[PDB]
Amino acid sequence: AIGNMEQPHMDSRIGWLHNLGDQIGKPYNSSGLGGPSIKDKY
Repeated sequence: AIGNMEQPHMDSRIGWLHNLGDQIGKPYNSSGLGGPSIKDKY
């Protein structure tokens, strides 16, 4: 009967870089800055 597997319980979550990718969007790796309006204004 498993249940307390070696999961991120008392270790860490990490993967932050593996989260922002979906939050913003990585269709073909094109930076991930916060300012679409600007980047488009110039």
